[PDB]
Amino acid sequence: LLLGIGILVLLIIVILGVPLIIFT
Repeated sequence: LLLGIGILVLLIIVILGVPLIIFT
């Protein structure tokens, strides 16, 4: 189902947050 594929996109956003700590 395409909706199932969409869930994976949210995980991509989470990896972006990790480098945020370095800026912090």
